[PDB]
Amino acid sequence: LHVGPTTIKEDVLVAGLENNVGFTSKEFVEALAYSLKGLRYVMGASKNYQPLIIPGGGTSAMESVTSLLKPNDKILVVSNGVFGDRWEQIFKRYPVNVKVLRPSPGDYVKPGEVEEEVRKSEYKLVALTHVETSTGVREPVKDVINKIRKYVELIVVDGVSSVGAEEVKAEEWNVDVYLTASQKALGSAAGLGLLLLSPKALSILDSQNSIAGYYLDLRNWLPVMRGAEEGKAAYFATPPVHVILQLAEAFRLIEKEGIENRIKRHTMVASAIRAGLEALGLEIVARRPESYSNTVTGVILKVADPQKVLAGTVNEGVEFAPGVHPAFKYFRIGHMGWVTPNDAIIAISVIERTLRKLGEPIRFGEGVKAVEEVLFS
Amino acid sequence: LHVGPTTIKEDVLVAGLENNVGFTSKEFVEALAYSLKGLRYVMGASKNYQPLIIPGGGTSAMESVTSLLKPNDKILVVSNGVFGDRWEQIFKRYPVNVKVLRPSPGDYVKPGEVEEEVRKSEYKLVALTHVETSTGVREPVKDVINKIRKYVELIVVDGVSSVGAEEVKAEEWNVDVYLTASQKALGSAAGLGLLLLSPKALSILDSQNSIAGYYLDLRNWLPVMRGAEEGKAAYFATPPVHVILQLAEAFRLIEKEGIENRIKRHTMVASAIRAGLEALGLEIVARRPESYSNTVTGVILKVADPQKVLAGTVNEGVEFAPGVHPAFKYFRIGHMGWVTPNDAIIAISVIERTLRKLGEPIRFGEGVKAVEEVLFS
Ligand SMILES: *Cc1c(COP(=O)(O)O)cnc(C)c1O
Ligand SMILES: *Cc1c(COP(=O)(O)O)cnc(C)c1O
Repeated sequence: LHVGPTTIKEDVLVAGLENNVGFTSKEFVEALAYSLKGLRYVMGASKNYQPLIIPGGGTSAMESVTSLLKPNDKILVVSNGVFGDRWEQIFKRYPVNVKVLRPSPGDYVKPGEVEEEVRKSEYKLVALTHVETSTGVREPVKDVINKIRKYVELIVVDGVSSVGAEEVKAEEWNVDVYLTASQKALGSAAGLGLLLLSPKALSILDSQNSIAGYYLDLRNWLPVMRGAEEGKAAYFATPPVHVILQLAEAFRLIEKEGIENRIKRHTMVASAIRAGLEALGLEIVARRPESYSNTVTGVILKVADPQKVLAGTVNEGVEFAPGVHPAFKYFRIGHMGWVTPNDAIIAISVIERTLRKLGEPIRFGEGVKAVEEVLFS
Repeated sequence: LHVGPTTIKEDVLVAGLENNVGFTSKEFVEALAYSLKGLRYVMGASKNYQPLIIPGGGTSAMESVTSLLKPNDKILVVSNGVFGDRWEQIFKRYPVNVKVLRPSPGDYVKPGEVEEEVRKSEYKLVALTHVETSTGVREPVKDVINKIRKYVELIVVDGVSSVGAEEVKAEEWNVDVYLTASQKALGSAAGLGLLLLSPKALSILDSQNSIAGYYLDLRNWLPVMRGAEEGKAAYFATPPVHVILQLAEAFRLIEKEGIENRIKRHTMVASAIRAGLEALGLEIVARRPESYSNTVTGVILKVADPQKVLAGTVNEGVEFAPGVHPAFKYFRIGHMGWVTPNDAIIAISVIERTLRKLGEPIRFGEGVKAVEEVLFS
């Protein structure tokens, strides 16, 4: 159970075995069109919102937002950790003005604090992170946007670790760019960044110049996306053909389960794992319980070394992820994509026996029952 | 037989079925390290030259060359067609000065003509296209560089349609960036750009700032590549994990065949197809025979409509590519990757019976024997 689930459904991987398929083939065009619709479905938007699928991943999707910007534009980044900070690292490469709001480690920036800033100063674009993967902290995006919508021209949300697992309502919340990647809660193969654009965002692409480069200017990919939905092949640059076939199959499986059911499963599994961690007497990295993400949980270690924990759990049946925040000593549990109640049982079981052998103060024999209790309901 | 072979060896595709693999997994690191070595092998360079594998394709690799540039730098593009012109389209997005040399349609810029230009004006960077896919014309890279090396700081070669099929000697010819993509003559799945950098190029990355963006700044990927070759996992941004597994398998097959043998096979197959076209009384797009590429041949049609030819060949057993040059009426044959002598026989057979039904003036009964004659030796 890692950041970037390493286990992909077999149906999804097998979908990439289709041969004699290139970017002009009707099989590809159909898979692209289907994925584009699937993006609207998981982000909750009507045909008024424009999906785009581009090469790379969450980072190339984030940088592609420069397609909506002009020199000297003012940007406010609301950063809860590493991947909030990535917006700033990206925008440092561009002729734009950036201000960043940050909270105390492992906490989150309150809607009122964002409201105060956007009311004081004029901002073209506000960047949010739905789930900050470094800390497992979920920002209350609906509440933030409710406060700020009328003060700012554009709102972008990095949903790389939220889309397909947390409630996302891109149209209803009036988001201008909601973006994700193929390999996280969508549970498909890596190599694609995914974006959903509002009418207002689309009008910028269609009517204005921008500070974008070439490969990541969303204007260059738009004819390919519009084309696909009209059943037409187009060429800008060669896309990851087989990765997109795999993506269409992931979306077929997501629609089959149903997005509401998928969200509920993530909520149940995450609450169950958290229950187990608490019953073990382990502390969660996320400071505020209302922001406990349903995809990532950081697990503070008071005595044991997190590397030893990572090495010891793999030889016991589960792979987790390391902690990457100077303020905490921790490891992370990724619980996203196709994660099941049974995975929750195994994760806590493995955590218990690994921490036992490494001398972390825990309450033995309590983890799994706590998990079972939640799943029992 | 299309631009971007649509048929991928089964061994290569199957390699992408490996599950429970992420960017930190030893299986991935090993596949990345192996592909990096494979790049040195097919481009003919010692360990002094630094390989990098990045997301996207030939276009993202091309744009990543901005990592070596500074504002107001002077660039000379030697463009024989569409993909030479792409260098200009990319560089239009950056604060650089660009001059383009072009030849007559279907011709190529002679080493002496590039020499004259680089002596008259001082250029930081010269961009070449090894094989121009739009016309099937191969630029004499060695000869060009022999003339210009002493007059220019940096030389980059787009080998997207040459690497793994044409002789490439990146170190011996003293190229600073030689680049390609995963899906052309390497015959692997799409989604990766590949670069090989000289020590001089590497010193620029290590010691200077640049005009690059974020995702395509080669400085950001360098720690991941150096890491891999030391057997260490690193993270900049998530790479196309399974596409890279497929790439390592392609490289295993290429080393098994041997690169010299692979080049010889392309030479034989291409000469055979050309012999068959000539014997049919068909004219090749490439104006100068010394530049007939071994990966792409353009086929001029005097009477028949190229679209009809494309539609008619697919329902006869082969898919070709359309012509994309305002100066010619033609279709293209892609003959690269895993192409065999038998594919050459089939291609000419299919061309003969398709052109017959469409009223193109040809010499019937002569194509296949001409092909067989060349293979005969
Ligand atoms: C992993 C991640 C990213 C970066 O995505 P890549 O696909 O690795 O470029 C961006 N934002 C968040 C929240 C992430 O978790
Ligand atoms: C196809 C091609 C490119 C572009 O590569 P992508 O993978 O499509 O970005 C660049 N140069 C040449 C010569 C090509 O044939």
